[PDB]
Amino acid sequence: KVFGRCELAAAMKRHGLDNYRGYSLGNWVCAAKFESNFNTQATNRNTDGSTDYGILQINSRWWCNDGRTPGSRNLCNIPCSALLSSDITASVNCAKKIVSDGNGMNAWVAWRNRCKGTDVQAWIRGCRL
Ligand SMILES: [Cl-]
Repeated sequence: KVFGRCELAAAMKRHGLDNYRGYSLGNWVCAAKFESNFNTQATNRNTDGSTDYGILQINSRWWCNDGRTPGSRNLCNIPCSALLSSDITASVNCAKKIVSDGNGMNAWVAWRNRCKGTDVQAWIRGCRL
């Protein structure tokens, strides 16, 4: 599923991401835009052989099991394919664990490089929330 901008914002808000650990909703929508272009089916392979999955590009090196990243962890306790669902519940619940781990949203490279320190409220402007 390729989300619309406001559609995703409303889904994220419903799942408790707005101001989660101090990160306003705009931060999450911006991250998803630049990580996956709002596409739940996005995958990208990393140099180390791990793979990033889904709308928030969660990495199989630490967070999910894909059966092909030897010596990796599965901290969210889910198969990586669960992160590709049109239902964002699994991605959100795992993201909540990631952002709580001490490094905040800096875990997401595209957030650090393209959202951090910008006017992120622009990403939810005009949305019925
Ligand atoms: Cl933080």
